[PDB]
Amino acid sequence: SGLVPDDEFLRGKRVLVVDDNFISRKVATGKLKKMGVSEVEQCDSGKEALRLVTEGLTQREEQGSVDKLPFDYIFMDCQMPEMDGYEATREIRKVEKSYGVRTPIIAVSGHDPGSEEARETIQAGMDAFLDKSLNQLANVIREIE
Ligand SMILES: [Mg+2]
Repeated sequence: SGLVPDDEFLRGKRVLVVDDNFISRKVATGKLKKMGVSEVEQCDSGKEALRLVTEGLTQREEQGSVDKLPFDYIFMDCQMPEMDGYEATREIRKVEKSYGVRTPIIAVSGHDPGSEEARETIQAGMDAFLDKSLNQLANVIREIE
């Protein structure tokens, strides 16, 4: 848990889980479901998250959707081959400019960040940081809200 400078807890929410590890992804997904999340989407890479976010935002804009964000929260694995979570977050924030929106993006890591990673968390534009146990998932969301 930290911010970056029960079975209905997330009812009504739509979440994207982005993780290169299939078991991690399945574990994040099930924890979110046990919180009453209405919709979890999963993908296995930074480039796929970017695609799903860029399409979802264009769609809702074109349709004049009441909700403009395709996902209420994104859980973004930090270390991934090719496009890591910092780079994906960064590009999503570039894409969101045109729309005047901002999706809550939560960095997920199996260790505490070092100073280089910490610097990246902020420059990428992440809102928060969580350990992969997801023990603090709810406090962080309360904190972001
Ligand atoms: Mg990883």
